[PDB]
Amino acid sequence: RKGNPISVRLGKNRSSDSSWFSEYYYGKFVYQDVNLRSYFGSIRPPTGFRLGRCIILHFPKRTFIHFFLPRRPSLFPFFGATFFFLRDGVGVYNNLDAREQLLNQLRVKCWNLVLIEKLKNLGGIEELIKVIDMMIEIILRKRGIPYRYNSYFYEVKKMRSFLSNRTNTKTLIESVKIKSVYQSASLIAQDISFQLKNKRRSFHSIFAKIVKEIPKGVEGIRICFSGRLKDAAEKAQTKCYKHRKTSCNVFNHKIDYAPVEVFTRYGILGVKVWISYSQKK
RNA sequence: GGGGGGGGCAAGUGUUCUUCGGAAUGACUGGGCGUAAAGGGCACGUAGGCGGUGAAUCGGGUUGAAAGUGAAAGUCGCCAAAA
RNA sequence: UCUACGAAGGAACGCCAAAAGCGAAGGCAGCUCUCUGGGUCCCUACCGACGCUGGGGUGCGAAAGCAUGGGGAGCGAACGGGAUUAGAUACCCUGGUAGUCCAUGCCGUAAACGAUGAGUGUUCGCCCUUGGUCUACGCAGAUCAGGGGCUCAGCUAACGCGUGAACACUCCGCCUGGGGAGUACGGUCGCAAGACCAAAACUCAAAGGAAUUGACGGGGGCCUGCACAAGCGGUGGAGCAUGUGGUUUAAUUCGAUACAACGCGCAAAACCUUACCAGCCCUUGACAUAUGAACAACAAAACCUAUCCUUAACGGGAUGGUACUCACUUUCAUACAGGUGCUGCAUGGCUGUCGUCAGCUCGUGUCGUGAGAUGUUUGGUCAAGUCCUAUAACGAGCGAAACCCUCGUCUUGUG
RNA sequence: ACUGGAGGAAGGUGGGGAUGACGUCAAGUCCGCAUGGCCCUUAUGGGCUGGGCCACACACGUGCUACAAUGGCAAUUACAAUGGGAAGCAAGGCUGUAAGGCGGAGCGAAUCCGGAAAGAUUGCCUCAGUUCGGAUUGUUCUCUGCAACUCGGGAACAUGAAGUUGGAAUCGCUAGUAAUCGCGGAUCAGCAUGCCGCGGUGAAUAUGUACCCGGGCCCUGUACACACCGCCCGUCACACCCUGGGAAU
Repeated sequence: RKGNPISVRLGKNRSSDSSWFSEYYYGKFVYQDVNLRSYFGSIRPPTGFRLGRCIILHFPKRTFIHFFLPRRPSLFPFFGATFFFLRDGVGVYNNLDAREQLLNQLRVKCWNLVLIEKLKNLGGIEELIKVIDMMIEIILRKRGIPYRYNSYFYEVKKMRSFLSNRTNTKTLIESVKIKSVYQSASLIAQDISFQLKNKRRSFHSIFAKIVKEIPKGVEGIRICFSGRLKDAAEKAQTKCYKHRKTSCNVFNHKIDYAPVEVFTRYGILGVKVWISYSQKK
């Protein structure tokens, strides 16, 4: 009785997130999918600050990953000619330019050290060049302590290290700014599960913010709560709000649903969100 | 119930007793009695209450005026001293 | 029994007939006659304000009851049996006296109920209708007394009345929470039964009226489901397998409990699974962070591929070898880790459930002082609040349908 | 809208699934997971073996087997579908009465693997407690595992409980369904009378709302609102309290 809207719509509406196939490894691909969905959540979400849908793809030694982030509040066996053709186009910290600036002012910021140990050393050195390039390169790798490079989030490099090391495959991680924030359902759930965490907030104010900002062509929003409500602390009960088009017995209706559970030390409260998308726009 | 904190009053506070008000909750001012408590089983009739007109008279009630009295203290208005 | 005629009696009065009529009220009817109360109509004559109500008082006052004397058909308390039931003083049957009836007396009470004191004046109408009166010219129009509906307004907490429960009036009786209680005491009246005046102690925060929703009903009023009906086969009897109810120790682990638990978690108990029971031990623990007193290694130690030995097993004891980290997991010590420990009457999630039932509702509008009513209350259709029709609602959401897949027929395309 | 009729392979939701409102029942489970609160912190914690979860005077539930001759058995022959297979499915040959054993063509699987059972042909039976019926019930054995006395299947052969349609009741079903026929997975070394799926064969009956039953409507009545398994009256037994009559005073 009363299924959710996932198990019906995979036939027509939705494409399941991943896309691949195995015969012997399926048993170790369903897990490399589920645990990684567990990951991408609980990654500096304090507040919201960070969310996601994370459509993934697996190829034979290639793995595509595409997050979805809202706004912050010759010889042919040179196959490099088609690999970096596609594993490059980010622009996330195209360190070419800031590295260029560091290259420019590097001469000064090092040559001014290299004259109590500059001229004396030049005397002893041009008396006694590659081995001098050794007492030269000692200071290039001194700047582990002071360092002025940057990145919006090179955490992409960070994870393309972690997982490619522990899985042994060529990987690609991108993030795309989902502009119209939380038109999805997992996003809305992740959101209101933050305001319900400290400090406390109003249900009616949450729904007022919702009807304030979100109704931009979304067909309807049906939202339920549950838990030890405010505030008799006994007899946990339910309440739910509705809107124009709130249907699930009708097919061909992308209506995404993902509950969540956050607490108040008085037991736990849990919300559910059943949005409905205007189809055929 | 205990710790802390705060409100109300203040050389006074709180409980009980005591009487009025709220209490139109005995209703003259200020009610009800069909279904809510309350119209008698019904009438008769005694006092008793109350109850047509116009004309006349009297002046008991009625009413207008004066004095006596309605102790002083009290209530109250003012005034002044008193703190 | 019946069937025709008779006789005896008693008792009530069929139809008319009547929300009709008469009475002050209780009441009153087969008929005829004597006597007799009150009434209304009527030119109107007189008469003259003599009226209205009415404390204590006075009569009347159904039924049952009492007294004395009649009568006793039928009915029928009490009682008898047939019954009926777990039981039956009952309801059901058959008997059946007192009683019903008449004569006179006694009580003096009834839901004596329009549950509405009595009287006077003023009030929009319509419909009637009992009996009077005036006027009649196709026929009624008018006017009085009443009896009965329906209404304008007015009032009412609500229903409702409107011959008032309206607008006002005078008089009478009474009420002041429920219970205790119309009880005790007491005074009168009665042959008795009893009647009439009639409290309080004590006790509670309620007792209650009308109306709304909802449920309910061995009540109507439809309509429907292997529910029943037409069926066909099964558990219940025997033997086994499984599960639970039980009782048995050391355990017979635990949760499930009408449809909606019990071949259920279980999609799989040798040990393991396993919480349960005994031995066997461990306790910063198998596991996690920080924790530095530590120990020192710039490679020790540990630690681990393999050999040996003991432990019912865990281990453990070696014993090589491999193997290294300036971090040692390596050490004890800590803060702790942990608990299939308790709690679903704290919860989330999940599920069963009514039920694939067709019913749930919302927004404005109205109506209701209000709770709430309307939309979904009409005639039909549907498997459906599916639909049309009607409509003070107009609409929307949820639900249903169709969307989905599948099979079935066929079309094409890769083969 | 209904009734037919047409075509059509399908006629009026063609059949099946899927999909399951408000909400109700403090329904279920803190023993899956998560979680509040409360307790133990050499213990209710961790691990090891043993032993227990499998018993039994006992009732109840679900499933299986049949009492037969529409049949039990032996030899002949006919027809599936799903599916499953690398801790794997394994043809053939050889070996064992057989269960088992030796080894292996192919197959990670439209290609390799898999005697369908009913049914049908003949014969035996000839109506028995039986050649129907098989629990209990002996010896040999064997599969796994390190390990089969309490505590997994499997084969040989002998024994052969009750059972002759099973009370009252009560349950399941309206056409590929009932009933039976097997076949195939599932968890898993060892395993199904259980569960999930697949196909063989295959009807009874449609009187329809009279009835009991169940549900809805709406129309009435209610003292019910924990909503009839509701409220609720009265005697008696019980405690405390108050009060009346009452001889005599």
